[PDB]
Amino acid sequence: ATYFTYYSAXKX
Amino acid sequence: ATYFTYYSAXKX
Repeated sequence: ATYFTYYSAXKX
Repeated sequence: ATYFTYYSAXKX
């Protein structure tokens, strides 16, 4: 499984 | 600017 959070200006 | 964390089994 792959999970992530991100911020680029806003998480599977 | 882009920042993230990730897990797929271990953050720019």
